[PDB]
Amino acid sequence: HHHHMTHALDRFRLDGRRALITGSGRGIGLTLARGLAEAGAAIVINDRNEEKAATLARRFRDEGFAADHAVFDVAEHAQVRAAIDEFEARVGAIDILVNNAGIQRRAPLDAFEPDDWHALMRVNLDGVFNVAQAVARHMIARGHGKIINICSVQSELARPTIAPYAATKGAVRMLTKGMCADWARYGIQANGLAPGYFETELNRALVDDAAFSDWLCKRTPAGRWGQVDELCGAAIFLASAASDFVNGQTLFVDGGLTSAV
Amino acid sequence: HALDRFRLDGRRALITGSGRGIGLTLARGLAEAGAAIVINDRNEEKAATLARRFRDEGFAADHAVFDVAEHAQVRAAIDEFEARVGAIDILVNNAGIQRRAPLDAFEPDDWHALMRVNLDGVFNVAQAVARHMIARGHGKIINICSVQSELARPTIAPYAATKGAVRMLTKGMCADWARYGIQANGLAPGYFETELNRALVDDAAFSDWLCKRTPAGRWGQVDELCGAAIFLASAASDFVNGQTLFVDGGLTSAV
Amino acid sequence: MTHALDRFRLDGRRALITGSGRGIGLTLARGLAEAGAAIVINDRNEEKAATLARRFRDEGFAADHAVFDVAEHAQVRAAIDEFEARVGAIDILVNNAGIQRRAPLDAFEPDDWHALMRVNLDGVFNVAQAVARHMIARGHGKIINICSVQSELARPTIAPYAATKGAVRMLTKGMCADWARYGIQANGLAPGYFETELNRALVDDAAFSDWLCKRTPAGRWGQVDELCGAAIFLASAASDFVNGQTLFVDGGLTSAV
Amino acid sequence: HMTHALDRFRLDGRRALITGSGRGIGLTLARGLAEAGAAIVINDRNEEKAATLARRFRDEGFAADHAVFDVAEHAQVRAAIDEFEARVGAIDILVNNAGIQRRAPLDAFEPDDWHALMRVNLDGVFNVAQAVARHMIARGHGKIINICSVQSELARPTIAPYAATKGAVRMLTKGMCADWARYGIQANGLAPGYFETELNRALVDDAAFSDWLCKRTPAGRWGQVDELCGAAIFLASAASDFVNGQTLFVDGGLTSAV
Ligand SMILES: NC(=O)c1ccc[n+]([C@@H]2O[C@H](COP(=O)([O-])OP(=O)(O)OC[C@H]3O[C@@H](n4cnc5c(N)ncnc54)[C@H](OP(=O)(O)O)[C@@H]3O)[C@@H](O)[C@H]2O)c1
Ligand SMILES: NC(=O)c1ccc[n+]([C@@H]2O[C@H](COP(=O)([O-])OP(=O)(O)OC[C@H]3O[C@@H](n4cnc5c(N)ncnc54)[C@H](OP(=O)(O)O)[C@@H]3O)[C@@H](O)[C@H]2O)c1
Ligand SMILES: NC(=O)c1ccc[n+]([C@@H]2O[C@H](COP(=O)([O-])OP(=O)(O)OC[C@H]3O[C@@H](n4cnc5c(N)ncnc54)[C@H](OP(=O)(O)O)[C@@H]3O)[C@@H](O)[C@H]2O)c1
Ligand SMILES: NC(=O)c1ccc[n+]([C@@H]2O[C@H](COP(=O)([O-])OP(=O)(O)OC[C@H]3O[C@@H](n4cnc5c(N)ncnc54)[C@H](OP(=O)(O)O)[C@@H]3O)[C@@H](O)[C@H]2O)c1
Repeated sequence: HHHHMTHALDRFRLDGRRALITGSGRGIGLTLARGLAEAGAAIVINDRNEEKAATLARRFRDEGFAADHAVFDVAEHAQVRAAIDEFEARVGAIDILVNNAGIQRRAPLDAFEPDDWHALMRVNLDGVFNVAQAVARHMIARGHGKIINICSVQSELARPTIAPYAATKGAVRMLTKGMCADWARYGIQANGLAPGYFETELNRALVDDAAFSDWLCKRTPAGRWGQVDELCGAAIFLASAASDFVNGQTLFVDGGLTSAV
Repeated sequence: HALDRFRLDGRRALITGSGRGIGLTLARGLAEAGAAIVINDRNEEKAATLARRFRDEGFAADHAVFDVAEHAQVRAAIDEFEARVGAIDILVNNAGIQRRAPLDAFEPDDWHALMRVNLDGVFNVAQAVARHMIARGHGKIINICSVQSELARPTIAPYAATKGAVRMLTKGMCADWARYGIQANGLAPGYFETELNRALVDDAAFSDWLCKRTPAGRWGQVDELCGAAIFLASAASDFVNGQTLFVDGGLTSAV
Repeated sequence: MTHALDRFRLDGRRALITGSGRGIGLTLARGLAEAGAAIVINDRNEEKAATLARRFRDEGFAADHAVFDVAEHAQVRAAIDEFEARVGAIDILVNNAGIQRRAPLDAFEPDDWHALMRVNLDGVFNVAQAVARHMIARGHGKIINICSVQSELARPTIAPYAATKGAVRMLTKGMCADWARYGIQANGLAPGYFETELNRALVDDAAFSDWLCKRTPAGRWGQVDELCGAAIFLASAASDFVNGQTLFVDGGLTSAV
Repeated sequence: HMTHALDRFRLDGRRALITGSGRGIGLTLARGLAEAGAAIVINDRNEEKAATLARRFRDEGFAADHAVFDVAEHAQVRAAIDEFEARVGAIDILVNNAGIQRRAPLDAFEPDDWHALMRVNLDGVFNVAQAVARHMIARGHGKIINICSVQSELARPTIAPYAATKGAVRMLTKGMCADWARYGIQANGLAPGYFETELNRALVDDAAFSDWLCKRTPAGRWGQVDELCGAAIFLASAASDFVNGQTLFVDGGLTSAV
């Protein structure tokens, strides 16, 4: 007689949406690209290397996903705009942007090399502006879009030797609020996704350091490293209609680290 | 099967103060995601009849009667429910009240009433349920916060104190209970048309101010809170702990 | 040519410090008196408060006392109104009285929950409301609410205390929202870790101290005199455009993982 | 008593460098710090402006010198700081004040304006803090005060890139604390609300903005620049020796309220 229905849960589906993930040739970006595709999105692989991005997109199509690619260095403003505009003209609309590309360089701030400072600013901060601006012109024209900026625990709490990275991630957290202030009126939700400590290549030296890992497990209420699949749920949520009234916020996925001494 | 990340099959959610308002909306949303739900009201006939209407709509639904402000009464009702109906795996601490006046004019009875419902009540129900969640080694606790967990508005300083308290109490639940497989998080709504906010909805000047103050340019609609609640109740948020997620159309991110 | 520095002087101002019979409150009372304030010692014990005020006077300070339990709303209001009329205006309020009770939240006794709420949260409301009525009417006043690291970051076994201190941090913003228009600056002062009787169990535990020193960028416990500068600043004209804020004095603890 | 209490805040025997102190908040803070007893160093990109101001402070009875550099030029800053330390002496207090503002909706924002903001407001803080901190760390004491903004916390339309720079500076401040508190450095932020300087000329001249601001601010008014001196002296003095990694907002209540 009765029929159980699922309206509030169905709003998590991404069917009919296209997501571009910057730096999705490997790492968290590739993990999130697959998670968003599984949730129904067409995806766009981004890498600086054309052959790599095109081949990865083809492997997604072999698995039945809708996938394409867009080649650019996020730090190159004009190059990014040309690639985004060409993709919109030839392929179609980008409805979700995940600003994932990023790098890490560790040293005490008094010894930090200026070239390392500059490289971090170009990728982690200039890059987020370059791709968001280029995509947002098209989202504004359509009156809807999602922008998800990958942040960090260092958007809130500092650690020794990574002061420049923390500067870039505090910048992205505020740039996210600024995207909301300028674009919420056009139906765009711009939010931050801040992972805690995840076992990945960016952090391999930390994972392999027994002293650091012992400290991290005591420091984190959850008592462990995160694993990258644990970010997919948050990314899907922020990309979906289920979060249409979430805007300007940064969601920390860190096992409780930022909530505790 | 990507939606499976967010499904609540086999879990039961209790929503305090779910006879009307946001609590009723969240109960429906969690049930649609697959949870069995528990209606809470201080009036047994109202709670039980609402649960019956959920069951008529194909949802698994029961009820539990208590005033969240009464510590021993809550514990007795939660323990009785756990023994007679079954495990509560998700707790939404939603019951709350509002009383507005400049702080220099605030009546101590109103101060006390806000503290009892919005702050004691979160402790009373969370402690009673968490004893059982700890024994099972898993649970979700979602505490309903507010914009006033972060930004103050004139005439609601005592409410803001309760919602700042609940935001920190949420971090404290994580600190004590993450080791037992419990994730405790806050969900802070912006502005929604419920009876809590009747005076604001009916004030054209306030509504005009709110639409300019909110980047999204409008009031929220209560169903826009279900996604965040389902996320924080599901395995999709198992590595989210001690956080408060604001669902406010951008209000707290902007001047 | 010292204008900007004379903005820290408190001459001509009177400061009430709740719970100033011992601990941080007594330290802050002395610090404010040294900066020129007349001070009011508060304790629940009439003889203790009277003795402390007399000894401050013996050292050349202007001091009086006002006896009340911060948790008792009517008793606080009566004592504040009586003092305002008999002795004179209170221009600075330091809401310092507070308690701590530690236990895992699932075992927390409701009597201990209630005690923490009554002192740490009701108490701040009770004294702030009573004093602010007078300050608002005069058009000037400073309210300084003593917060904690637990206004922002939790620690196991002190979730109820954290609730009270998160409440006080937001109540501070609400005081600003209602009262800044009347010339009141209401701000929070959040100490990090200090060796008072509040924290005796922590001071006495070398493993806790080892954790704290490694957790704190400054690498040490604070010393209670290191709180006086912040209190004088927030009590003085030097902070007339600071409002609704909570200043953490914690050696960097809350800024770091 | 009074000597003991004011002693907390006195800056006698200390030297403060204020970047971009040719005008605006930086010049006001330079005067406030000198009034509290500090020897001061005026910084401007133009030698004749910095030299003239430093002489004017000396004519008024203050100890004052000048150091010319563009905060955005890493190697130039390093050479200028090291030369000042070698020839004149220790810099004990650094106020990273130099900054600019460029306003446009983000989708129309010019890359040249984005880059200008990053170079001054973010690179510049790194460039001068690194150069000075090397000396402070070696001595085992120092104060760094980074000028932030309401936009270190709350966004406003048309200034998203500036907000990015000020969120960056707020976190960089925490990073300075994490790396250098162990060496006796206190690094903190001072975030002004709204003040009538040339930075904000377009806002002062916009009656609708001013109307909005006075309603938005619990204090109900613009700040006056002298209201920032107290916070700067506090963060430069012994009174703040256990304050580290924090950003103090001086904004009349703005960031605390809806
Ligand atoms: N625990 C964590 O790992 C963690 C925690 C918090 C935040 N995050 C953030 O998560 C994001 C992804 O990090 P990850 O851990 O996946 O690091 P990763 O394994 O090192 O991957 C970084 C990705 O960014 C790409 N990339 C770098 N510079 C680029 C540029 N100029 N243009 C285009 N793509 C570029 C890389 O491509 P190439 O192969 O060409 O190098 C790679 O695909 C970053 O923003 C990082 O800050 C990570
Ligand atoms: N825009 C918004 O509405 C908004 C924004 C931010 C936060 N919130 C929060 O959302 C929650 C729900 O509020 P609402 O807007 O839905 O308000 P509402 O329509 O007034 O509903 C409040 C609910 O709580 C119940 N309740 C009150 N005191 C209770 C007690 N002692 N024991 C048990 N139940 C009790 C009420 O039951 P009765 O029918 O018996 O009165 C009612 O079901 C509250 O925590 C509120 O602070 C709301
Ligand atoms: N590291 C720290 O010590 C630390 C850190 C952060 C925040 N704090 C805060 O700093 C404040 C002072 O704490 P403390 O460290 O100085 O603690 P303490 O040594 O235990 O002193 C607490 C003071 O409050 C008084 N008090 C307690 N309940 C009272 C009541 N009902 N009415 C009036 N006075 C009452 C006590 O008087 P009796 O002698 O009658 O008990 C005593 O003078 C508290 O708000 C505390 O939360 C302390
Ligand atoms: N309400 C406010 O005014 C307000 C609010 C919040 C934060 N702030 C911050 O306060 C600081 C001072 O701003 P303000 O209001 O005083 O602005 P202002 O009147 O425009 O002054 C800015 C100062 O920085 C200097 N400067 C700019 N770029 C420089 C560079 N590359 N190298 C060296 N000096 C440089 C300027 O020198 P020139 O004379 O050569 O241009 C000028 O002396 C900035 O960091 C600003 O973001 C201001």
